[PDB]
Amino acid sequence: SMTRFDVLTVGNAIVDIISRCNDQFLIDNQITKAAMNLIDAERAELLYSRMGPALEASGGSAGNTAAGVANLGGKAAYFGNVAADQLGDIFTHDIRAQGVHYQTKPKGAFPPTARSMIFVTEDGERSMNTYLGACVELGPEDVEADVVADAKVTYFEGYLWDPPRAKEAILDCARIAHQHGREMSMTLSDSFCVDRYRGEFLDLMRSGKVDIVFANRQEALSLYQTDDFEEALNRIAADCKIAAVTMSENGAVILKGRERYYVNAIRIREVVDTTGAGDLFASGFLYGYTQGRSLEDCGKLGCLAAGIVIQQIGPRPMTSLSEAAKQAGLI
Amino acid sequence: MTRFDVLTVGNAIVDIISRCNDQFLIDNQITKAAMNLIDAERAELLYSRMGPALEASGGSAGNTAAGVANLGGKAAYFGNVAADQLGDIFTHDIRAQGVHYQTKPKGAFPPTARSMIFVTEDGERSMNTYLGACVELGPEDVEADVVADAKVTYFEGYLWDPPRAKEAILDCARIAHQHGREMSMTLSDSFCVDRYRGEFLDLMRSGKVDIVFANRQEALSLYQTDDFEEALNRIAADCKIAAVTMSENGAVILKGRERYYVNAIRIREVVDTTGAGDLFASGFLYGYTQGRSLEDCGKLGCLAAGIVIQQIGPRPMTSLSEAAKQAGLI
Ligand SMILES: Nc1ncnc2c1ncn2[C@@H]1O[C@H](CO)[C@@H](O)[C@H]1O
Ligand SMILES: Nc1ncnc2c1ncn2[C@@H]1O[C@H](CO)[C@@H](O)[C@H]1O
Ligand SMILES: COc1ccc(C2(C(=O)O)CC2)cc1
Ligand SMILES: COc1ccc(C2(C(=O)O)CC2)cc1
Ligand SMILES: NC1=Nc2cccc3cccc(c23)N1
Ligand SMILES: NC1=Nc2cccc3cccc(c23)N1
Ligand SMILES: NC1=Nc2cccc3cccc(c23)N1
Ligand SMILES: NC1=Nc2cccc3cccc(c23)N1
Ligand SMILES: NC1=Nc2cccc3cccc(c23)N1
Ligand SMILES: NC1=Nc2cccc3cccc(c23)N1
Ligand SMILES: NC1=Nc2cccc3cccc(c23)N1
Ligand SMILES: NC1=Nc2cccc3cccc(c23)N1
Ligand SMILES: [K+]
Ligand SMILES: [K+]
Repeated sequence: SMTRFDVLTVGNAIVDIISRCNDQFLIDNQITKAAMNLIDAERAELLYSRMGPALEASGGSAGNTAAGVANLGGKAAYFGNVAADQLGDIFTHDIRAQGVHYQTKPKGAFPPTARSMIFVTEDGERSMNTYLGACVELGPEDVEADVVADAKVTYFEGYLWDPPRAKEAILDCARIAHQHGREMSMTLSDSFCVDRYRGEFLDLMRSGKVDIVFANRQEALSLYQTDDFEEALNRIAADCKIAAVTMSENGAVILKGRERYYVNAIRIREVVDTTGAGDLFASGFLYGYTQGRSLEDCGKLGCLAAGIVIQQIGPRPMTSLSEAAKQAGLI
Repeated sequence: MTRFDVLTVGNAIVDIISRCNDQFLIDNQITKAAMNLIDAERAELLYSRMGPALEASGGSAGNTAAGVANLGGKAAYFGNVAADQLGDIFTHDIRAQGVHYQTKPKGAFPPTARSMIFVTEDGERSMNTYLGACVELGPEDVEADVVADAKVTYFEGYLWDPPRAKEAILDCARIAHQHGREMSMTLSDSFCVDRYRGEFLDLMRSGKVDIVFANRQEALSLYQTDDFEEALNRIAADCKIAAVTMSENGAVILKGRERYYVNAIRIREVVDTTGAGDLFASGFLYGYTQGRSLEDCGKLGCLAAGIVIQQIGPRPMTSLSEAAKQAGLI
């Protein structure tokens, strides 16, 4: 039995800078709504100068997913690179404080720690503007091989295909994980990210480097360049062992071969801020999966965690997911 | 015309905010509901024990200036950060609110001040503050033209902890009064009053301070009494105008023998009391510099304070001017 970790996640280590804005702000600043918009240093300074008073919170898609696993009671670890600066110190504090193993060492102060300026519109949608900074230094040297060897599932972001060398680390992870009889998982991350790396993502799935794939509706449609969601579901099921496809207020569908399991979204009092929804869906799913739960129950746990996170500001739940799971009889 | 309605002066701080259970405060010997000063070693120790947190620009007077600007008043701020990432955040957030903020960092060490604020289930907040770069604030940071051009200059009693900030405040009072402006202070915290009781009374009695803000505990501490009626009578004799807050019991505004009682607004839930007194001062000073009655100044103060305690973080994320309009106050 005993493994050190249930879930290792790997991603871009980012601190979020969060502000509300009106619809017009996105138009005026040519920010693509609901997407991850990469920005350079000059653009980061420009947009920040236009941004209202903000709140900061540790983010990073995989970072949030690890934190959610820990919160639910699972044993989690994280690889991601910050700088030796104050923002890096915040990031390091927050993930470790959640009880996630995080030991990736900063390489210097420059490039500085990544930030994402996240603008939340009145509908609760979030539009992200990300300066990768120190994330560009993540590489094979940051793979703690003993950790990957000792984790039931290693999960990574499609977003890692933007920085130059992160993919090399991910291939090393797949090798180690599979040599030790573990599973690999990825999230498609963002529809434009899928547009950038479609062929490579399909290759990861078809070659068996990735066993479990997370997607939302838009990402699945983007993967196959279709407007037919039924086609997207059929094709994703043929390309990976297990696929979990989220559909916002329409819940989720879990696919395995010919098996399909539909899960309802939970009741939401209000959509405060959708930042982190997919990340926490993956937390709940991977927690259930590494606890030996049915695929339906993994879906239920994902929907519970995702529904909780969209009802607060900030991407990591500030309430106990394990308590919520117990109350919900998912346990 | 005047360039500024309200200049505020205080310790420039970034808040690090987390929820905790009651036992956490006991285990760590944190005085509940108070501002606990800490050194660098203690800051590192407490942070190592603190859960996942959120960061938000803070500082009592910083928050008050931001609230004035949010309501539609014109505000300025003096307070010192370091030339570091946290200082950049502080500078961004206050300027982004439309507050004039031009105090220059002096170096990277000491680093920008932080306050670890632990919020218990009752919504109470217990603050643990490393002053850092705030110790550098001095007379060199007084923009004399700004003080000369501000209807009211308001400062924190908290400024009596760093070594040289009081010298800046004395220069401010001289400049403000030479130009026919008014000076105001908040007593800040009951333990801060215990430290500087005599000096605070002197500021009031010598006329350096015209308008004083206090909560119930601070007023009791100022006169070392358990009798709130005594405290109200004495504070009214010591300053021209006193605004005394009483949490869910609202506020009372005193001027000479005049008293004006104002009700607290109705709230959905006490989420986090951080900033309540700072935002009461925002609403009061906004109304005051708009020529409003003292009762209406109190009403604006209670509105702003009630709004801020229903959110996480010390500066309202919603429009105070819109709320005031809806409440029929503007
Ligand atoms: N390029 C990126 N790579 C990984 N995570 C990101 C990226 N841009 C934004 N995020 C994170 O996505 C999270 C929401 O899913 C936010 O907490 C934010 O930090
Ligand atoms: N010593 C201090 N001086 C001034 N403001 C402080 C101090 N300690 C905490 N604060 C601020 O008090 C605010 C709440 O009134 C918080 O936003 C916090 O930054
Ligand atoms: C508000 O977000 C950002 C602001 C600034 C940055 C830079 C930095 O040097 O810190 C310019 C690259 C990066 C991100
Ligand atoms: C969490 O709050 C703090 C953590 C650390 C600090 C020090 C710093 O050098 O930044 C040690 C003084 C100061 C505040
Ligand atoms: N935002 C910002 N980033 C900087 C990075 C490096 C050097 C600088 C010099 C002046 C102002 C800056 C920077 N402003
Ligand atoms: N990187 C960089 N950013 C700047 C932003 C604003 C002003 C500057 C002045 C000099 C050098 C700079 C900056 N260098
Ligand atoms: N802020 C910060 N400064 C550092 C300087 C030198 C080494 C470090 C190592 C880890 C984290 C750091 C530093 N964080
Ligand atoms: N070595 C080193 N470690 C740090 C850890 C956390 C914060 C820091 C701030 C300044 C310098 C540091 C650190 N130098
Ligand atoms: N503030 C601070 N200064 C240090 C100097 C030298 C060594 C340290 C080791 C841990 C934490 C430190 C220090 N924290
Ligand atoms: N937290 C922390 N702060 C530091 C400030 C300055 C120097 C340091 C050196 C080592 C470790 C540190 C620090 N750890
Ligand atoms: N982060 C940061 N670095 C600085 C380096 C040198 C001068 C500064 C002046 C203002 C703000 C700064 C800096 N903020
Ligand atoms: N001079 C200077 N100004 C800055 C302003 C804001 C952010 C910075 C980051 C690094 C270096 C800086 C700055 N150097
Ligand atoms: K959220
Ligand atoms: K608050």
